[PDB]
Amino acid sequence: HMQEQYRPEEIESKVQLHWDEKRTFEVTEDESKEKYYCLSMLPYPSGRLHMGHVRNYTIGDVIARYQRMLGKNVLQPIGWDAFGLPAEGAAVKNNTAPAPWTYDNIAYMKNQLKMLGFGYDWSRELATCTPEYYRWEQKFFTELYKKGLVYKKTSAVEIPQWFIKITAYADELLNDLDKLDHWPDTVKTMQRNWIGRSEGVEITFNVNDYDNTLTVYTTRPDTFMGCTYLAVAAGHPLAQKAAENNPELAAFIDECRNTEKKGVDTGFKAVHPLTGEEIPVWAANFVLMEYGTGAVMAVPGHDQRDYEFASKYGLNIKPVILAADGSEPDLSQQALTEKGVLFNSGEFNGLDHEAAFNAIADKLTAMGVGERKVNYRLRDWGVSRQRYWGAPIPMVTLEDGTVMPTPDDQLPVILPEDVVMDGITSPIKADPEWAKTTVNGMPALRETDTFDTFMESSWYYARYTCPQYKEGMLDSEAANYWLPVDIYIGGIEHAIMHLLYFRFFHKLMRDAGMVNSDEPAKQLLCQGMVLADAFYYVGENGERNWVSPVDAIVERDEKGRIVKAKDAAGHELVYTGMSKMSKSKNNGIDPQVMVERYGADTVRLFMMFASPADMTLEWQESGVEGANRFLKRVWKLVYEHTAKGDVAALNVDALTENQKALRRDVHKTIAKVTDDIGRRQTFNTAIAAIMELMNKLAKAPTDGEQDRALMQEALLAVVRMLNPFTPHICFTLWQELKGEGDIDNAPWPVADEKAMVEDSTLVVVQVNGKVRAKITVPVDATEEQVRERAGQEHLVAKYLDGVTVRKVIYVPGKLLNLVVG
RNA sequence: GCCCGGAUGGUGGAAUCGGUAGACACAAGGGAUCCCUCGGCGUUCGCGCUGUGCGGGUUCAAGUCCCGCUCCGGGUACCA
Ligand SMILES: [Mg+2]
Ligand SMILES: [Mg+2]
Repeated sequence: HMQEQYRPEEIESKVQLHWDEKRTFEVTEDESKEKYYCLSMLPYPSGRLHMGHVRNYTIGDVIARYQRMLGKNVLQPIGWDAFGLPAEGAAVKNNTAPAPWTYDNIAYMKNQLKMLGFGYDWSRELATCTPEYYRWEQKFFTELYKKGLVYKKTSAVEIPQWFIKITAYADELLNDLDKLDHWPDTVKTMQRNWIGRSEGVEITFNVNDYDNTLTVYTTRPDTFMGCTYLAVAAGHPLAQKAAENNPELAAFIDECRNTEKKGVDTGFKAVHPLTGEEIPVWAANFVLMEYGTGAVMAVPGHDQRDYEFASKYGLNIKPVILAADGSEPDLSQQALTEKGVLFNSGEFNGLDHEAAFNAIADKLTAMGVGERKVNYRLRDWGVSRQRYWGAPIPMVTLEDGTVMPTPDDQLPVILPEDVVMDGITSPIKADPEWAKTTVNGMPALRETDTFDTFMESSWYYARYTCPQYKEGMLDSEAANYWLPVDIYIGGIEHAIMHLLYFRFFHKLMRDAGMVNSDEPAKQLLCQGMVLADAFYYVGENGERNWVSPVDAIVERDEKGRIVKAKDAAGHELVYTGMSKMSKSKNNGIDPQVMVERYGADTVRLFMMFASPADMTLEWQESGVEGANRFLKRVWKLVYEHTAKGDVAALNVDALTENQKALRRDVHKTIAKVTDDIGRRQTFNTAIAAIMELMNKLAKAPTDGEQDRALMQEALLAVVRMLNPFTPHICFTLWQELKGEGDIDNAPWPVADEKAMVEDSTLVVVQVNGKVRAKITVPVDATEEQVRERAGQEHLVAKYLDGVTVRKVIYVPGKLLNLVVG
């Protein structure tokens, strides 16, 4: 019989074994079913799950289990972003090498994920550090090279690097943000600003005693009459020409290479092409040599950086834009930034921003000293690292100096895993023999740098669709069946790195014919951070010592606010509130400890209950114990119910009004929970609705056969509704209730419309807008019947005593407001 | 600087379409693991006044819609 006591330790590993043995969450490309691809950002194998992993993957798993119960064919994959820096650190610190360390972390973390009962298709599990994964990005990289999308260049970080031409897709990456209605605006705005398409004008100046011109780039050509000096990047040819005869500038250039406004007068004078005036050219620290032309016309009255530099160096500050209210601006403190009507600008006075922009661009073009120009903040993607633990770059240099891709017959370029790290140099660099190779029987040197680990995370989501496919990077039929990802769950912190790279890589894959869609993921859900209480004491040395909130001993006033805290050693603690988890504040909570203390189901439930998915969640032991206690109550109710044996069939027509009202609450809950999980994604309020119903069901009668049949229906519905959140307990309870088959394949409950119909309705009676009663009336009562009933309420009548009803507002079956005077 | 979120009890937060504010849970307390009570003030226990950051507006009716303000949280920029 059913155990009386709920014991996660006797239930969770058994259900988990069942899921592995039956391969419950393994899926194929079944065209007779509607697909749903639920994806969570894959973990780095650091060694132990953190609470953010737990939140992220619980959200994914709730969604994946729900969509299955709706009858979809659901892919939920997991894997390991396994290359990267931290393994080198650890290898050196320990007796070891990056690979064994990494494989150990995977085993450990994998067992943690299974202990949490995330329903992954384990047969699609990938580790990005294996040659079976990385060979394909090696081959893809050679293809990109052949398409003209990859090149070598020396650059600052200064060293040679391999670049992929992400700028060749800048406009698509920008325009397609408008297809991403189910991405958060914050993420979209971050990518927009990162790409930074800029519409401006290049303007060329003649410079005295300089046998060249100087070209600047501006987005505010409308301010050109306020240009009081030019500034050039430290690395600009003009600055380097002047430094020939200028120690000060020479010194300044050198400092900038290494490295608050700073500059050196170049001594050169440029001629403003419209005013004829001579203006000074400075070399300045705020001017990036790599963007636009490496030079700007400075307009200190209207650019804040130009303002600060001009004040510091005594340069003229000229106003040429009116304030919003039409008034000449106050530039005594700072730049007037806003676009406005021109003054102090000759023939352009009175023009607004757009008119002035175009009039001045037009003029300078006609004069042949300017032209419209679009620039982009986006730079090409440097994918080269001088680091051991990553996929080797499949390029080779022939003795004659020809750089070319590694022949297809030498892919993959295997990174050797059995190495000894000396801590300062890559083993594949330190050994001069590794780079030696042959290409067409001519000696060749193979590349020794490895890929940026963003390389692996940029396409893993697609490889999951066909992870054992050996004929290519993607099996396109499989990929096009699963893709695009339906929901991608992970942090907002990846907004302009990975979240941009994976869109870009998707498009590269489409354009290699490998997929037939434009965007990799339809919905992006960024889960909020998990916070914990933070405490510290000040030692006798004046140093703050942070004390884990587990170890804090708190005391509270009679309304429960923390008023004093100590640690065991008796130090006085300062409470800093809820903060981001961190080693430095020492407030990290170990998910493994809570799983072992309360069971996975308690942890999962708490995490989904405590806060909306996209808001920060405040971890509280209090809350977790609450969720645990709720599970015991569910267990208890089902224990009591099943003790009493089978149930007769529910007779829906013969139910009492109290029975009808409970049954209506069951089905209204089904509908609210369905809407909340599936449309609104408010998982907290879904769980709240289940708790609310469970409270009612614990108070319902359970003697009569009808009461028991009603309870059976309710419990079969509650357990299914709980299942995506707490599936171990729900799997087991489902059997105890004698539900049909495994709960993982049971259909999501659907609300019975007949069960939800009401025989009465509550009407809120107001008098001049103030609630004076709430009356229950027949569901189809007429407005005059409702009125009559409201006047019979003494609570209302006593506000109708000796006053006149001027009018009435009535919302059928909801509200009657009697307006009186 | 600009991009957001947000501001409702002692706490975390609900309120979807303007119409019973505070669901659900924690902390309380205090009763016999279950039952109840729980925004404030008063209460004849039926309710009355008051109440969603501040100030106005719209409306029979505002947490919800518009107009200011004050305060908070988190991103993010020498890209001209
Ligand atoms: Mg010249
Ligand atoms: Mg408050």
